Amino acid sequence: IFKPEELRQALMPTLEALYRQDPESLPFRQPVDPQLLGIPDYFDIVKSPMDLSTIKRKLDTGQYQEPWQYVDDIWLMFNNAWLYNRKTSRVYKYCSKLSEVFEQEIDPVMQSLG
Ligand SMILES: COc1ccc(CCc2nc3cc(-c4c(C)noc4C)ccc3n2C[C@H](C)N2CCOCC2)cc1Cl
Repeated sequence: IFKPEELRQALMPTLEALYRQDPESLPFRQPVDPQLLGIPDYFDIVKSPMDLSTIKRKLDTGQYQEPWQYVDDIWLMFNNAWLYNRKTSRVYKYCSKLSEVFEQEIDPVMQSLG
């Protein structure tokens, strides 16, 4: 059993560390808006959109029951970006950089919660 405040206290620093990567987090701070970006097939390819602001809101409002659900949303966000974009693209490279920041910080936190 994990209380929402316990999850917020433990996990919010890991999310904030991603936000503090600038410019790498900028594309991830807002939901992808295909109409703004001229990528009309986006929602045909990415079936379950996710972004940092959604994850933040879910942590803030206690929508995770256990911490691996938070990890799942983080990884879904990255998988969506790696899927839609080419390996040579800026957003793919930024995705990878954020994913490495996450990888390095997440286990000490998960180990403490478990
Ligand atoms: C700072 O990094 C960027 C800045 C601009 C671009 C080109 C445009 C773009 N290309 C974008 C690509 C994505 C994206 C993501 C993330 N996953 O699939 C797609 C597509 C999301 C947003 C994207 N955006 C929008 C950017 C970030 N603006 C948001 C509004 O404020 C100014 C900056 C790309 C990048 Cl990687």
